[PDB]
Amino acid sequence: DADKLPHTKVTLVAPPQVHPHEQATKSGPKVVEFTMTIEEKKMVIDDKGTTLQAMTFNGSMPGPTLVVHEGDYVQLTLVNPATNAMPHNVDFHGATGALGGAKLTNVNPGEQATLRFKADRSGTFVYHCAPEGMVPWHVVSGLSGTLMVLPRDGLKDPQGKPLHYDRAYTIGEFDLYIPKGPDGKYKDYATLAESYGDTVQVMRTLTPSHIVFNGKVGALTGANALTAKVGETVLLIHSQANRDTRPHLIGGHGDWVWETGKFANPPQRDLETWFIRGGSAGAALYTFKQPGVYAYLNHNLIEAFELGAAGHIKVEGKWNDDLMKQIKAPAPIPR
Amino acid sequence: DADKLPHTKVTLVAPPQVHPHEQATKSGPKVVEFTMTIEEKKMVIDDKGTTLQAMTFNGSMPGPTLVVHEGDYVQLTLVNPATNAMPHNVDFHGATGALGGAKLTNVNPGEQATLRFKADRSGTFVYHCAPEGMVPWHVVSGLSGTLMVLPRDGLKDPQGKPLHYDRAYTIGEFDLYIPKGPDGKYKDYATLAESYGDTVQVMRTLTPSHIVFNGKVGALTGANALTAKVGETVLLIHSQANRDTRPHLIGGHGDWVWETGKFANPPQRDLETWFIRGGSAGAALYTFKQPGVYAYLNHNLIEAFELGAAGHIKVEGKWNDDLMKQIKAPAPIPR
Amino acid sequence: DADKLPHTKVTLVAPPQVHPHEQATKSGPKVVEFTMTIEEKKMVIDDKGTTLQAMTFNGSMPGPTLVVHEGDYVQLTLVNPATNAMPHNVDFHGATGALGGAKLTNVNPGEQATLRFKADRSGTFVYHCAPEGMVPWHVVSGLSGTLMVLPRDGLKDPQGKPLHYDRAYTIGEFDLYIPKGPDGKYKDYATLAESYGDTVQVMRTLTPSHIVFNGKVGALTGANALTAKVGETVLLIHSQANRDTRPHLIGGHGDWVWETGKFANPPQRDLETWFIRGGSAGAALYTFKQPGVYAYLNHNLIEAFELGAAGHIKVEGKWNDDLMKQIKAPAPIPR
Ligand SMILES: [Cl-]
Ligand SMILES: [Cu+2]
Ligand SMILES: [Cu+2]
Ligand SMILES: [Cu+2]
Ligand SMILES: [Cu+2]
Ligand SMILES: [Cu+2]
Ligand SMILES: [Cu+2]
Repeated sequence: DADKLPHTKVTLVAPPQVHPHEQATKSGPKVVEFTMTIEEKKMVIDDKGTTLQAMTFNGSMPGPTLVVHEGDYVQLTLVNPATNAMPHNVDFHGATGALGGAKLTNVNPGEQATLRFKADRSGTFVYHCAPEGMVPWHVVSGLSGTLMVLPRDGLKDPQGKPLHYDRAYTIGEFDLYIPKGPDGKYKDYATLAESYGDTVQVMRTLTPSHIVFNGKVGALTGANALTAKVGETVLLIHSQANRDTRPHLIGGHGDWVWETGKFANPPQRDLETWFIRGGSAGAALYTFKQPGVYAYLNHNLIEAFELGAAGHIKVEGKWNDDLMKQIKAPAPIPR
Repeated sequence: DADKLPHTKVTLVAPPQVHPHEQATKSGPKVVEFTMTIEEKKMVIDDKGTTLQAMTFNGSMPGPTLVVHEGDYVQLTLVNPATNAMPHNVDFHGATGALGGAKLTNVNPGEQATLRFKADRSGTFVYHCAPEGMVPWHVVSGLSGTLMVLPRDGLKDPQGKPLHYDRAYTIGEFDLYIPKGPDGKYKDYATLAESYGDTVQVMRTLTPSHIVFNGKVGALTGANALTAKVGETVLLIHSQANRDTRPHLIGGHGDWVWETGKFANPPQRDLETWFIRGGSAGAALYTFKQPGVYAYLNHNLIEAFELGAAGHIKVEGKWNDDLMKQIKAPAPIPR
Repeated sequence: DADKLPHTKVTLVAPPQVHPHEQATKSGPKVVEFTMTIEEKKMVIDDKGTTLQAMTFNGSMPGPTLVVHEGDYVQLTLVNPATNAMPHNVDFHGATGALGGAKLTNVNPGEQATLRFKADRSGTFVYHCAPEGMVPWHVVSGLSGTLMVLPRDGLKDPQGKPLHYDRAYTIGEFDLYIPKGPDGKYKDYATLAESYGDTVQVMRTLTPSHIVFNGKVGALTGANALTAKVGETVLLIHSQANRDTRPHLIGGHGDWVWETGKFANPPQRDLETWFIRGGSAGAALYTFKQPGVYAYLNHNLIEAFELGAAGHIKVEGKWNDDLMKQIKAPAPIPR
């Protein structure tokens, strides 16, 4: 009986960070309380000033990552403030019944609701808005995130050996369908509702105009690059709520990867490129061995470099000549 | 010697049902006899009244599912009635040699042929028409289905434990390429051959006009929804002969999934969304824990909700408040 | 210390062949020396006479397959001849650091460089050119190939039983983006640079004009078909540096498949169709049981038969009636 379990509130943090949590824990099942607030906003998505009429959990794309342990209950209050124009709900892929909770969380602007569900399966799971009659529009406008359900004893390799990360990062990849006018330029809409019909038309062609990590071209670059050091293990959580992606770390690997995202299954090792099915989240472990600026990207290189599905990881530390060495620098072809 | 083995005739049933069969059997290898008849027919594929000049096994999309056990021989009589326009054949992915049997089953209208092959590998396999020079057209027009080859001792989890289902369902997903006229309306053809050049032109764009389960938009909805109850285990067989898909059960999971469809390989557990490669069939087991109407869909949500790749499962039984509970119904935000 | 290890030179061979190598070896780690030369060239890619302003490793698409053993070092000299227009480099997915080696191998026309890296992870790995600001263009123009890093003890099934092949074949699949003029005909460029802006425009649509094995429509057909015999085991290495593919052997199977291409992971068996993620190479074993001409293809059948992603394997030997038999040849339906 979940009603008689300990109840704890967790404060969420903005992507690419994940809120503080234990991996292995000695503690028993708890009801973990989260709150999220829908924010509809116009967002600049590229270095030309192209805007999206966006819909977000907590003002960000992706929504924040919620972390519990297997056997815990997730208890979410979803707030849809009167400042919004559309109704919303939430469908958790980690939950069982009522369309993921969508049937029980239909909130019109000015309303809120509270859902509890048992997180009885370990893994990274997508959550997204799913209002009947307009599911794809709400999802592609930015309403998705990840729930991570860790095993109580933490992550394990195929032989049951413990795997540990020093930092988790969360990347949400968003296929965007921005309409154009007769002049060939991207439309700019005064309101969210004005964007609807044209956006649906672009959606039906199945060709995204942009594909971005975390809400914009270059979101995870420059001052906002991910960071690490040699010897550090990172967990990279990657969600795509609508479309397939194929993550790749340039100069690195996926040491252990759950590409389907489910921790009771044995991970795969040494992956160059992995595969996140549209409507899922996956996770990769990597321990950095070389310093430098890595690219983390969708390995359809057109989608990465032309459409925006790429970020950076800046890594400090000592170069290893055993792993890689320049034997002869670029120089004239000998006579 | 396959000639001296027992012979049995099996009567096929229309999708989404699968003909009665044993899972684990004490029986030895048999030659199992099936007959199918190719039916070319004009089919209404959506609610606007759009038609496809279709090609079907037994008048349905997908063709019926054929079930045998590993070690059995499949003996199919393929009939191409005098009233059809085109030559046809059959290519079984479960078979070895002669292009899956296509080379041995070249039937013009007014002809029939009988092929035997050994089903020596367990799994769900695509079969489809493959007439020389005309393969993609015949496949996308509806000519595919599934052969399920069960292990003699039935399905097993990764640790060798027996897995039973109470009901198998078969879903065939079809990417359609319907031409449009200068007015931007879908073309309606008097004959199959009239539709050919225009369809190839759409196919080459690699963008489907429609993507449907079992022959039309909403085919597995309303009175034709799949049904189950709480406590029942269903096997969901999903085929896609031409294009990738990513099945998802909203409010449910894949308890045990063979996404590549081959039963000698350990399945994966707890999947939110799985992946069927174009040119293959996969299988998922799920045991229902909550009542209600579920959606079963391709989790590219545009393909599901805009293009038609979605169905329903109507489930009876008792709601489980432990697995999911509405703690606070949608209500005003406290001022 | 890698500098003190034995050094050997390897002579590469043109695809679809792979240079002579041991599977299991008693040899210890070695620095294995290769040299490749970038060749920019206009290439005829289809029957209609359509050309590509192509960029190639050693004049071929794909580049040749480099084969080492786990724990070896790869030492590549990359030559960019004085007669080329563009700067180049190489990114090995099998390497660790400096963007797969791309940062250390920036060669302008007239220059060369030598890179060493430890091949410490077994599997088939993509390598490709990756010049700053120009990555997708160079890759889709033909600059990719495979590095195969074999385990020292050769290939193993999931139970650890040895798996041996008689011949390895290497297939590179290339999605091409050829611009058209206002007349709807494919453009023919005098220079590589003239093709640039137009190609980027086609790339952004994400719709290939052609998808080819090994550099052109029908490259592995006719006199250039792959060959084999009944009882022979082949390894089929399949690489795709930019886009997903789904390999299928018509009338055959993947007996043991590493679809993510990493040999430390258990392979899967009996696959009808497998999946190569864009940005990876995979590998499949098959032992032939039937004679005949097989088709090896991308099982998006439009991409195979309309766009070019198909080849042939011609197989000699004795027909096996136990596996497949024509019981009744095509004949009039009985009246
Ligand atoms: Cl030929
Ligand atoms: Cu919403
Ligand atoms: Cu969903
Ligand atoms: Cu046909
Ligand atoms: Cu096929
Ligand atoms: Cu280059
Ligand atoms: Cu790469």
